[PDB]
Amino acid sequence: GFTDYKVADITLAAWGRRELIIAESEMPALMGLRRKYAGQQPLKGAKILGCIHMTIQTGVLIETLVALGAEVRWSSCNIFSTQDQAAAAIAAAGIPVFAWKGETEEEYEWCIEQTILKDGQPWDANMVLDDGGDLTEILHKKYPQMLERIHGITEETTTGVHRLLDMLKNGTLKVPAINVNDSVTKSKNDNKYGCRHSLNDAIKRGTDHLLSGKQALVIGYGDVGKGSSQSLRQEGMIVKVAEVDPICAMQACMDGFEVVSPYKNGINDGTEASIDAALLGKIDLIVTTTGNVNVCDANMLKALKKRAVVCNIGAFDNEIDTAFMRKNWAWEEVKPQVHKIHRTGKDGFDAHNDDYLILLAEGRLVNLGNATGHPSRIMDGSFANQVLAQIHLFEQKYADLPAAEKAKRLSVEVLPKKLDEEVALEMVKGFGGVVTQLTPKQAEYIGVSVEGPFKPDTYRY
Amino acid sequence: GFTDYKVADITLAAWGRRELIIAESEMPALMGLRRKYAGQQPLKGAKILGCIHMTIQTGVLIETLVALGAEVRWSSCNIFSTQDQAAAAIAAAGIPVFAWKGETEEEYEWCIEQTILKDGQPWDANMVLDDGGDLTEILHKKYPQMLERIHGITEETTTGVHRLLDMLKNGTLKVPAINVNDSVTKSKNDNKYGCRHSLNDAIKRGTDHLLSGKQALVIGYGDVGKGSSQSLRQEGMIVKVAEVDPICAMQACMDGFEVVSPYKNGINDGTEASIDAALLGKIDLIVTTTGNVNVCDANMLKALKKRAVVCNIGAFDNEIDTAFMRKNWAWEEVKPQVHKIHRTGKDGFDAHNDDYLILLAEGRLVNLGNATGHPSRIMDGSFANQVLAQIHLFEQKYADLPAAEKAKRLSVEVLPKKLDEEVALEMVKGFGGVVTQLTPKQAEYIGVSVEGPFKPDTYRY
Amino acid sequence: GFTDYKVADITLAAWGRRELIIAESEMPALMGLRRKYAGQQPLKGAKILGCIHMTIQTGVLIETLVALGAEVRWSSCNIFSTQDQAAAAIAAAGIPVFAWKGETEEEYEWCIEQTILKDGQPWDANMVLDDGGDLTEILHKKYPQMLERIHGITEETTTGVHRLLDMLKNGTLKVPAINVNDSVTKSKNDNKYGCRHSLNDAIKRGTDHLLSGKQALVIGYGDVGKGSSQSLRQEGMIVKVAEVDPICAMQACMDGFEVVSPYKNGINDGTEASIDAALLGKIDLIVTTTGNVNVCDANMLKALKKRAVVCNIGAFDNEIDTAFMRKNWAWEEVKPQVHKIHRTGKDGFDAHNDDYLILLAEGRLVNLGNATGHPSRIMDGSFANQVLAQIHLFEQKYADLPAAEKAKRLSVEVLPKKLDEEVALEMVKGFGGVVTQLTPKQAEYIGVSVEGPFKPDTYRY
Amino acid sequence: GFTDYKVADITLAAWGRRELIIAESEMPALMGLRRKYAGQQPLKGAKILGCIHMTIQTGVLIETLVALGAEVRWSSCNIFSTQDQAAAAIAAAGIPVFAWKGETEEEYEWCIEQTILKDGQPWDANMVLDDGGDLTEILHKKYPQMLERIHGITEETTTGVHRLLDMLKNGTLKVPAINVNDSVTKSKNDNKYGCRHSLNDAIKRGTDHLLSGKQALVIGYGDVGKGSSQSLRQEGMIVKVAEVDPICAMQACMDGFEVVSPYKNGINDGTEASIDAALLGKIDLIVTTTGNVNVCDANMLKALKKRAVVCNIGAFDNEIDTAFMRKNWAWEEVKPQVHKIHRTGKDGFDAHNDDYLILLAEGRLVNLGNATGHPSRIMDGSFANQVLAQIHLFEQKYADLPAAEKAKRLSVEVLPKKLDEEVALEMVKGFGGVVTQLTPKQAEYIGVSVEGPFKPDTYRY
Ligand SMILES: NC(=O)c1ccc[n+]([C@@H]2O[C@H](COP(=O)([O-])OP(=O)(O)OC[C@H]3O[C@@H](n4cnc5c(N)ncnc54)[C@H](O)[C@@H]3O)[C@@H](O)[C@H]2O)c1
Ligand SMILES: NC(=O)c1ccc[n+]([C@@H]2O[C@H](COP(=O)([O-])OP(=O)(O)OC[C@H]3O[C@@H](n4cnc5c(N)ncnc54)[C@H](O)[C@@H]3O)[C@@H](O)[C@H]2O)c1
Ligand SMILES: NC(=O)c1ccc[n+]([C@@H]2O[C@H](COP(=O)([O-])OP(=O)(O)OC[C@H]3O[C@@H](n4cnc5c(N)ncnc54)[C@H](O)[C@@H]3O)[C@@H](O)[C@H]2O)c1
Ligand SMILES: NC(=O)c1ccc[n+]([C@@H]2O[C@H](COP(=O)([O-])OP(=O)(O)OC[C@H]3O[C@@H](n4cnc5c(N)ncnc54)[C@H](O)[C@@H]3O)[C@@H](O)[C@H]2O)c1
Ligand SMILES: Nc1ncnc2c1ncn2[C@@H]1O[C@H](CO)[C@@H](O)[C@H]1O
Ligand SMILES: [Cl-]
Ligand SMILES: [Cl-]
Ligand SMILES: [Cl-]
Ligand SMILES: [Cl-]
Ligand SMILES: [K+]
Ligand SMILES: [K+]
Ligand SMILES: [K+]
Ligand SMILES: [K+]
Ligand SMILES: [K+]
Repeated sequence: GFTDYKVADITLAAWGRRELIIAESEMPALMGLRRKYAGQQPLKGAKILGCIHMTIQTGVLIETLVALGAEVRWSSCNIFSTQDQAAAAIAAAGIPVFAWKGETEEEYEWCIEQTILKDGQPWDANMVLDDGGDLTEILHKKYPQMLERIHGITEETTTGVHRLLDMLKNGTLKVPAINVNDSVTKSKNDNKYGCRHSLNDAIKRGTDHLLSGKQALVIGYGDVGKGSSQSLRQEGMIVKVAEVDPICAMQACMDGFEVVSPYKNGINDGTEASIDAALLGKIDLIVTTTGNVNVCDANMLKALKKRAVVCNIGAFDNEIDTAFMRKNWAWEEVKPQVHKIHRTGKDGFDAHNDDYLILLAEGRLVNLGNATGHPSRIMDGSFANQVLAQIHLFEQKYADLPAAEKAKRLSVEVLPKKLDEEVALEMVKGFGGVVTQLTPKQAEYIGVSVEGPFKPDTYRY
Repeated sequence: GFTDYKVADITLAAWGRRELIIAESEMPALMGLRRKYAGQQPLKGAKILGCIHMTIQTGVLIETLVALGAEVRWSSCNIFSTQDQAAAAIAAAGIPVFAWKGETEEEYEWCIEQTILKDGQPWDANMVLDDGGDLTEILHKKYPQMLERIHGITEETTTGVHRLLDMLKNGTLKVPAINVNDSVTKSKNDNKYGCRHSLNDAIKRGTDHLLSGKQALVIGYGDVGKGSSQSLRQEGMIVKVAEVDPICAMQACMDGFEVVSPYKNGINDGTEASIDAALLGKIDLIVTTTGNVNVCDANMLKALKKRAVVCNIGAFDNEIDTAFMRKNWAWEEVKPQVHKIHRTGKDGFDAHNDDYLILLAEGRLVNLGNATGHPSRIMDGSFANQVLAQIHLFEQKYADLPAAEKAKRLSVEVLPKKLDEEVALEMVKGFGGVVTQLTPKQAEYIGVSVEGPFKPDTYRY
Repeated sequence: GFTDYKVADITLAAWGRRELIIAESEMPALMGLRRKYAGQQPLKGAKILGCIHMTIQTGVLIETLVALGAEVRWSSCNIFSTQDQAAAAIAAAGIPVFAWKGETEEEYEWCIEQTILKDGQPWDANMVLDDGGDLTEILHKKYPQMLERIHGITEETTTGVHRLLDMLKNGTLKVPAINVNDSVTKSKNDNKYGCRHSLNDAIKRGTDHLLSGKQALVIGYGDVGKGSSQSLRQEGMIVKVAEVDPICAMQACMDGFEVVSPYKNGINDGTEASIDAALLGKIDLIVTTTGNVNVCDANMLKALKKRAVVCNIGAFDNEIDTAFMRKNWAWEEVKPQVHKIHRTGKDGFDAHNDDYLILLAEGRLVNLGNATGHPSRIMDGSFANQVLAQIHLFEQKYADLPAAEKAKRLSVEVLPKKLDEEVALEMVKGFGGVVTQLTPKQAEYIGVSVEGPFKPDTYRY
Repeated sequence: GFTDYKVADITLAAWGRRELIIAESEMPALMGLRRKYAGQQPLKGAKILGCIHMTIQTGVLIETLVALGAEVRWSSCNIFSTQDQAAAAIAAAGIPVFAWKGETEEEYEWCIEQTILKDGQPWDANMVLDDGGDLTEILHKKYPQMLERIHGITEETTTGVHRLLDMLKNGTLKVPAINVNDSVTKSKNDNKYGCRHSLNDAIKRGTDHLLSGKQALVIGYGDVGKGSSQSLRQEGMIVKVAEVDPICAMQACMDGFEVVSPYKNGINDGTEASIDAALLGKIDLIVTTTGNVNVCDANMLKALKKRAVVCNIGAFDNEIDTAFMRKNWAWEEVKPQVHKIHRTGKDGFDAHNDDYLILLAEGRLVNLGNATGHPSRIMDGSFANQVLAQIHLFEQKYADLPAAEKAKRLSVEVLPKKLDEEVALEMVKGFGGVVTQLTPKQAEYIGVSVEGPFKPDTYRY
């Protein structure tokens, strides 16, 4: 028997497999790569450490990497994001996976360690697929010898890419990386439209609250903030937006949102006097989207309207000051990943107290913690990029290069625009969309190939 | 007195001045530059040849350049885009302007020549401000000795920038340029939200048609196609989108549009048989947004539903095959810039014929031809960038540089992100928006200065 | 050889006729009635006094009544709503019309009198078609003997119907009326979707203001307030709604609007202290939609943000306290139907004053005053109802009935639902819509005829 | 030792009670009635048979009836609509409830019988609260002696009201009813906005499909069809609408939808040749909203695009021909209330077959079957009307009237507009909305009391 896994319930595997078969039909770009490359086995010999939300969508990614010849050892990059039926289906296929919904922090770290170690010794990994950079950091700090044999890292998300660029600037990055996030078929698909789909989904599953007619404050208006604001406005919320970037704030104004600060004149002096108590006393829902720290701070939480919902769809659990809430206020679990936080004091609560907030997913990614994250047809884009990135770095064989050649290739790069366009075309055909083919006269006129690429690398879409 | 101008009717000046005084109140970024720089006169000695739509918005731009010390000589860059009251108010302020709504092509060329020549001889021009590149082209082909003493070109629009980059690639560009278009406070403000405002405006003014419930086809989904599609969808049109760029097409799908081609399978076979007659036979409105040639071709025009409206909001009138319609079909003027084009033949029409198309602005930019183009508060972004670009190139004094130093500076560049952010901030304050200030701990965490810039140059917004 | 008219400029007739031929193609319900009834001449001997906005749409209505055998004498029901090309085309067809854009109030009354009198004596009128009730009131108060020969009144608008119902309650109504307004193909087409089309249109034509990102207050959330709110929100305005009717307020909340009052706690105590100065100080645009009096009162006008736009789209100009502004503040005409109202005093203003409001159409219906009112394809529904109402009351011949039979028929009634459905079907076919036919089994199951009507008279749609 | 109940799992009671305490804070109109009437106990002696979806919202309704003095015996009106935690919390409070999610049809009927009988014998019921009419029908057919002592029926839904009106027409209705559905704070709140909230919710929970960019067909455009169409369009679906009522079809056109029929020219001739195969071959999602029979028929199911989702949000499961699919096609359960229906035959299926449909909730109400139905703050309106209707009929004491007095009161009536307005006001205050108070002069001008009602009974909102 296969035993090299740890999942909540292996008996969920048949359900997981039914959902994987549906997901394949929703992921034409990823299934296109399976069909194109299966014969050629471009990841034969690849041994991939994977750390990304163990969802049905990640299951189709894993089985694509395996279909192209890879071996993998997998964990989730978040304690609440695993779909237990997806983890079970992957374990039942004989793939090492260590993931369940509702891990402790200690279990989270143990699951990553179970991917790194096989039978008590470092696995002979030669590739990394990461979401958020925790596995990347553990390899660099705790297993630096393993990075001598690793050809590359493919990084999913905005925050993970920031961490790679910090290592590259400091000369501590040991292997090259592909920034998957900044493909247009990732950043301007997943980060925006994924949150559009999944933020209102997660709030409805957690609370079943009406959103129409209520007041929201979205902190941030990057790709996640844009999609989150639309998720709420399209339901009929009155959405206000906070930003530190005046260009993003300009976009929020033109998109029909009022731009406000939680702080008087936008200045946080650290005192309660700097809080716009009148603004926050009218807010029914706060959503953090920044990838920054303490953007929904203790003084903001004290000033929020009674019975406001608080949630985070960006970075870790520290966009909201959940540590302040754990120390000072009394938590009542409604159901998993839904807590009433009683502002009456730190110990006991009255079941009928009216002065509480509702926190979703303990301040962790709400779309994955309270629903199922982005849908298959959106993750198709992200995960087709991940597969292309794995193929590219594995074929370059960085770990085998002489030192002089390594020095030239030690970088954090995006995939070429031609590949971003090829992913997009498969996504468009999935919708039954028909792209026009330029005439040679038209291609000459605008200075492009009929085949593309269609835009210069400066183009922002 | 002052006679160095040609406008439709100088008696419109008082009306134009009333509208300029309103427009100043809608343009805080541009009036902020007036207030900041008036004392230091950074354009003292600047002699600007201007060629851009002679609107009220352009009037505030002209008067800002003059307030900062510049002398100008102005023309419109389109035969239909002048607002006669704007042209009159500028002439009445003693500024040379040669512009009226409804120029012939011969008059258009004569107006540009009247900016270039003062009293029959080259003007001592030392700067160019252009929209679409026609003035730039005339100087390069016909007045090369004038370009010897010109420090730079500031170019407004996507098509004009493409023409500059073609000259730079061929080594024929004689002076450096700033690509004003690709400021985020231009491309992702004017090109998108301006067309959102002004496309449905122009269609209503020209036709007074109900848009709700009718079928539109928007050709292109770049910045202008995105804003145009929203202009129509927000009115309740059923909008279909055509694209050659699969990434733009993916955006159109995720934005909730069906992506279609006028050609079967997207392929033009050179014949009528390749036209999707069933699709085009249901379309009430076609809008071209591409900057490309013949994207609404003769065979598409033959297949359109009876009484369909045809218009173009890209920079030039060759997106639609209007030459085909001039040669083959009978034009009936409804009113200025609105023609019924009778598909019954060239030599006369029945006044009650049902088989016609309605063409707006004879296929020229419809927002400016049938309405007033973008609103002041949007043009504020574009024109604040134009003023900063004029200051930057004028201060660099390229014409005065020795040959070896010119070679290092001969480029087509965008303004630095810090300036794009400073324009955006004044636009946000104009809406009463309040940007948040990062704390020192937050700025250190995300790796930015508290003052900005907030994003790397790769960021796409 | 026709002089029985007064219009601004008869030379506009050819332009008017071109626009009437376009409008016929946009009005299938009205042109369906022309085709169906032309043979029967059901209005042969009808002599209709008409008083409704002299637009292109009203032109097609007039020519339908004439095609079915009627003679008419026509005036506009508003001093600013005439389209001079429409009035000219009607005069040029030999129809008596007394209407021009920009009448004085004295000219307005003179125009209605020229319809009532032919060659200095009362016309032998036998039908009335009214919008707002002014002609109805003049006949009752000043020409009661003419009402002895009149078979009925067909009334277009909410306020005119209210005036009829007041006469009927008081026993002063002399002839029966049809309430055209309350057909679903009028009230829930024209009043709502017409204002959706034409409010943003009129504001853009008058001011060319950007609406996106700015704050609006819509007073009222009936059919006009619902359409007006959507006109603004779809442009990206942040819309707040005021209401006195809690059911309409509930709809505004669920539609995604914040419901506010100009008055603290919704109580107007007549003092400045009762004004919510903080709310009105943030408003860029106020729109009145109520059909009520003084809903934008002197204290609200004093408190509005500098440079706010003020307009009314309800039937009469006393929704806004324009009398207060005429007595106290200095009016600056920007252009026709656009005034800056300087809150600095009565007897002069600084041309560069910042403390003004912008009033559109001097507080009269803004959609008709600053644009062209509702589009042809919407007015098709209203005007097909008007024609059916004229045919129905003319055929009943009330004036010829004995007193006992008159008493049974003296009422204000709506058209039967079957006729409302027949108008709707022609409107749907105009969009290329395909209505499904019930099977006999389905019709039996839901208890309707396959031909309709499909809904009980209580149904609200 | 209370045992007079049957629920899935009594240990879910604590979770249900936490959700009821949250729901109370979202239901101000219902909690307002508790506060107002608790002292007076207007339902003291009331013995209510309730048959409505056993949700958290129904829990707050039940506990309001009990707080006002009623005893109840409860069942669900649908096999899949119970929330097991709500049923457990009501059982744990000592209230007889017979309800669980996933009843068989035999269990459904047994649950209704357990409300009717206490200890084997008719309960001393004197009131009925019904949703859909099944309990009403069972009492009329099987328990006529019980209806002798019943004062009235309060009926929730459109289909149930139709069944009452059919009994009233036939003289078979034994007790008077209130049509709760046709309160504006029910029909134009619940039926529309509830489905707006809950349709996309249920589709996401069942399938996790992306909706953006996909094609939907909504059958019907009444209140449910309007809310359903918005649920999908706001997610970015391309929505087409089918209707038999041309007035509802006109609304769909003006709302920006294409109106289509499954049948060529809208004629179902019963043959496959009448199916618009090209239309149905492009549809990803069909939603039935009609309250009619066989509106998504066998020939339509055969023609649908592979892997289309099929669901019903009308009251009963015969809108879709699920009988045809049970007889002809192989059902694969994905998870509860989600089936793949393999069009390859009845016998088995290939696990990787591509030719299937996805049916949600076995064709039963999808919002309640696959999600939690409408949110608390919407059901507040419906259920405040239910409580007022119960109070009204209970106070009238119809069963105690002599035969001659019964004959005068045997009707199906709506609540008076004043009560509809009082429910709306509490709903508006729940959003923080501020209704304006008319001045005496304004109230006199529009002919209403300052307290309301504000509209005539003919008003359609
Ligand atoms: N939950 C998911 O499914 C999902 C999807 C994509 C990415 N992410 C995560 O979302 C986060 C944001 O990613 P993104 O792609 O939108 O990044 P981004 O850089 O596009 O946007 C972040 C925005 O936050 C703003 N911001 C920073 N500090 C702020 C503050 N104090 N107040 C207000 N605004 C502030 C920045 O100006 C910026 O515009 C990251 O942590 C990323 O990894 C999550
Ligand atoms: N009217 C105005 O006020 C206004 C404002 C800004 C720019 N412009 C002009 O509008 C044009 C477009 O500018 P932009 O900034 O949107 O450029 P862009 O590069 O952002 O977009 C143009 C798009 O057209 C698409 N396209 C090209 N050929 C096509 C074809 N045959 N079929 C369909 N799609 C096709 C391209 O793929 C691209 O996405 C330019 O000519 C620009 O100068 C006009
Ligand atoms: N083309 C046009 O401009 C056009 C079109 C149709 C109707 N009308 C006119 O528009 C007006 C409104 O018509 P409607 O059909 O919407 O009527 P309606 O009865 O549907 O709505 C009017 C609304 O005003 C609200 N209201 C009244 N007094 C108020 C106050 N003090 N503050 C806030 N709200 C208040 C009422 O509660 C009501 O809901 C009428 O005068 C009608 O004749 C104009
Ligand atoms: N799921 C829920 O939570 C919920 C909510 C309220 C009502 N309901 C139920 O939804 C159903 C509809 O209710 P409603 O209030 O919208 O009713 P309605 O009368 O407002 O609308 C039903 C519509 O269906 C149309 N229709 C009938 N036959 C048709 C056909 N063959 N093709 C196309 N359209 C057709 C009718 O013309 C009508 O406009 C009822 O069964 C009602 O009880 C369910
Ligand atoms: N109101 C206006 N005034 C001047 N330029 C305009 C206006 N509206 C649009 N444009 C410009 O026209 C250019 C196309 O020629 C666009 O790049 C845009 O910046
Ligand atoms: Cl070619
Ligand atoms: Cl390129
Ligand atoms: Cl005159
Ligand atoms: Cl003419
Ligand atoms: K998912
Ligand atoms: K303009
Ligand atoms: K004066
Ligand atoms: K019009
Ligand atoms: K619910």
